[PDB]
Amino acid sequence: ICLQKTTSTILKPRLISEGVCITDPLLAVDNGFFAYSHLEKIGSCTRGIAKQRIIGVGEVLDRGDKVPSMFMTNVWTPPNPSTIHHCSSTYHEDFYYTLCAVSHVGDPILNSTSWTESLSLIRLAVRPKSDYNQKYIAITKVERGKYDKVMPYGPSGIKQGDTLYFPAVGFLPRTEFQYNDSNCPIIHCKYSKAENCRLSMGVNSKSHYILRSGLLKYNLSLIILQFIEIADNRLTIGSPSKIYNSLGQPVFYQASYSWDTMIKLGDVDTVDPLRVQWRNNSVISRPGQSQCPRFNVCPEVCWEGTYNDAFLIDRLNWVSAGVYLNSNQTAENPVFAVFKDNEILYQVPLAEDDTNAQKTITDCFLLENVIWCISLVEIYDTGDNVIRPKLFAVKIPAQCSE
Amino acid sequence: ICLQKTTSTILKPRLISEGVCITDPLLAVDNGFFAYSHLEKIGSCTRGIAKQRIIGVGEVLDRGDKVPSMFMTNVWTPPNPSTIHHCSSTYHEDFYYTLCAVSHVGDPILNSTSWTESLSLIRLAVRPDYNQKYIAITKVERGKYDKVMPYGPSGIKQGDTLYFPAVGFLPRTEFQYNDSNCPIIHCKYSKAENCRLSMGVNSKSHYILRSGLLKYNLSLGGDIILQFIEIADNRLTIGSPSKIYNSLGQPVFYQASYSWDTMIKLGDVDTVDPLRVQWRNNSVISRPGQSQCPRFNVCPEVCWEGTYNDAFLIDRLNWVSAGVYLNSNQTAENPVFAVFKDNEILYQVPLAEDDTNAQKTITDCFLLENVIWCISLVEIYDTGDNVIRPKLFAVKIPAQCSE
Ligand SMILES: *[C@@H]1O[C@H](CO)[C@@H](O[C@@H]2O[C@H](CO)[C@@H](O)[C@H](O)[C@H]2NC(C)=O)[C@H](O)[C@H]1NC(C)=O
Ligand SMILES: *[C@@H]1O[C@H](CO)[C@@H](O)[C@H](O)[C@H]1NC(C)=O
Ligand SMILES: *[C@@H]1O[C@H](CO)[C@@H](O)[C@H](O)[C@H]1NC(C)=O
Ligand SMILES: *[C@@H]1O[C@H](CO)[C@@H](O)[C@H](O)[C@H]1NC(C)=O
Ligand SMILES: *[C@@H]1O[C@H](CO)[C@@H](O)[C@H](O)[C@H]1NC(C)=O
Repeated sequence: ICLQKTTSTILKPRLISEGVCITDPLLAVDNGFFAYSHLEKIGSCTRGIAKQRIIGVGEVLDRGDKVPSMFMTNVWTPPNPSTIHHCSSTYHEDFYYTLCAVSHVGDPILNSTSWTESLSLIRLAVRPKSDYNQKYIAITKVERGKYDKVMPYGPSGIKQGDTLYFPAVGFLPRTEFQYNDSNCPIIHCKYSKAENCRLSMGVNSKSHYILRSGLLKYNLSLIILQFIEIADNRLTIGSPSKIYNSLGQPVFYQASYSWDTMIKLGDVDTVDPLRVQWRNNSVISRPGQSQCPRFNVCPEVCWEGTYNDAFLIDRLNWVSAGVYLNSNQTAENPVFAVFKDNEILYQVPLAEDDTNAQKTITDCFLLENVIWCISLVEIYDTGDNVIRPKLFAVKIPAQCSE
Repeated sequence: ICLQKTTSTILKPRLISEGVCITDPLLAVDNGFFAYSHLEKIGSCTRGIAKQRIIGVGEVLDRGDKVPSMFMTNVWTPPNPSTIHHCSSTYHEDFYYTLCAVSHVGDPILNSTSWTESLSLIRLAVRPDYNQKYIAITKVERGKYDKVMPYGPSGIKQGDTLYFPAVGFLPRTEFQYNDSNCPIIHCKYSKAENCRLSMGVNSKSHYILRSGLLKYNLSLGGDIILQFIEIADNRLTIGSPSKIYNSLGQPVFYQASYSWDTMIKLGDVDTVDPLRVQWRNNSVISRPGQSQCPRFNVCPEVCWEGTYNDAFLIDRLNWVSAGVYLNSNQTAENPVFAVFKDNEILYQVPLAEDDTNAQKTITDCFLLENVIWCISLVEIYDTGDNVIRPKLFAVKIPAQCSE
């Protein structure tokens, strides 16, 4: 692995795959296998009617070209696509377990007061055999502490033994939320007031719940899910997030849907309860809107941002890789970057300038002992009004050659 | 490759993956890629209405287990599955092209008087209009023949010229046959004219069937054309589902034995225009049959009956070939993978239990990591259930004749 800053486009991404939009996408990659999901909506990606959800699993293989390829092996379609939301998948023992939420009022985040917190599970098999292939589970027993209702809320989690750990969130009513507004860091911020951080824990300032991210534990040995909650350090609103394991040490990514826009990732120290030692990263941020744009550090009352995760290639030098959007206040300019917290080593755009691309999921691995990365980017066609997930594969160079 | 007869099951097959039946299956395998097709019928496989027809291509790959696997990459469903019939596929330059017949009166073979000849082509890209192109073929040159049609699972390429297995429907009023050539030398009960009446479906069928090729040339890309090629008189047998394929750089032909000549019909093609095959005088491998033409029959009788059970030439110098055959004189059952010679079965392995019923078998072989592997589509039945499902067995051909 190259560890040297250069402006050379040594990276070469290779794309590897009527009136509708393909949205709410999922990507997990583990030990040769992968899981993906999306929602086919007819019309507006934010408000369109649902056409069909799919969840699939498959294998990650190379051909003679020693380039990874997606090969779907197992696919499930729910008989109603209007009801499945916020799927998260973790891989254990030749099976991929996709934990979804069920709703009759739409997205549990936006009509959150009204949602009876129904969960479920879909286990699909990475290699099908002619219920091994496909099992559904209506989860009924959930342990969530003070939280009024919990929910998975991220693309992928991890296994530890027979215990899965999905990225999840808890909706704690803000009457019971414990926060000293003295801790809200407005020391250098002329504009910031004290209570923003607390009002920044929900969708509205007058949202009824706050959101706190964490994990959902599922111990296969024993079936019951246990909500775990994220540590106070660097506390921001419950957001789509992802736990994954690199080099045998687990790492957490939280998307930055509120004022703290610099990227939130770092090694998890403990998993019960969830403590992450966040990186002091000063180069990778997120595109916001008018109120909380890229690189903002001052506590304001906003909910806005896009999930653009990254993945840790080298621990000792902490080199990491992800697709980020190089736009302040807009979803334009997708870019694949390999970076260090105070420095960006090298990059390559993945589109043209006005290209709009809202979300990016990124998992990396060894293909024949070469470090490759698969990135899902929610790119739009130039005419637009359609979001189509596009999968780029990118080899991480070992030399810093020409 | 082993070349020593043994009763040892050194062969080890590995299966490699609402109210319906999966019938009329297709398999082609070429240079790492594969084509498959089937018809999903609701109910009786013979008389059932059809739900879906899938024409797919994909890649044949191994994982860490060094075993081949199917990986679908491109799939097409026609908007009406009641109208598509007898597809055959050939692979050229990153495109797999499948040639189908179109009918509004059902299977052209069984209602040939009422069938207008309509032909269509589907090209699928094996690594995705590049992905999927349809063509309604309008220009066909068929010589004396009243109507032609593809009739087999796969054919071969030569340059930009594809060669699909096909059949021609020549009305028997224009068929020229000296019944003196009908070989009844040793055959007590066998009359002279059977061979002639044996060239159709009925004795009183209005057409006969003659197998051959359809030639499509890419080089002359303008417009659409298709030229029927008939087959050499030697070992003439009714036009039947057949397959041309290339092994070791020489093309080989397999014709199914749907009439009295029940011993297997295969061998190297000498020429391609017009179609001459030097058939093997093969004495160990025959085809299950109904009462009139039981397996191992060699006497000319008036029958039309048999199952397509092809073989593949693993080794030309010793003519070692591999195929699945049905071990049943008068029933379709007892599917058994065999590797065999002209006058000797070398070694075998059953692929199911004794009553297991398996109507059809397609067999293509290749090198996976420089080892001789074979894929066999076997159209088997799920135990008690009537419905048929195609099952794909992968079988490694041993080089040593070990334990
Ligand atoms: C397929 O079509 C081409 C037509 O271009 C045939 O070969 C060419 O024929 C044209 C004249 O029709 C010549 O200009 C070229 O020199 C020919 N190229 C050759 C012979 O290589 C081609 O032979 C046809 N294939 C078959 C099997 O008939
Ligand atoms: C899962 O349950 C078994 C059953 O007693 C237990 O031994 C194991 O520790 C559990 N896994 C955990 C708690 O992570
Ligand atoms: C985005 O915001 C930061 C901080 O306010 C600023 O440095 C940067 O220049 C802004 N974007 C552009 C395009 O100038
Ligand atoms: C043959 O075609 C005729 C006339 O179109 C039709 O009535 C009959 O059902 C067909 N026979 C079949 C499909 O066996
Ligand atoms: C099938 O027929 C041949 C010769 O007509 C005979 O040798 C063979 O034994 C028959 N099969 C059975 C099961 O008897």
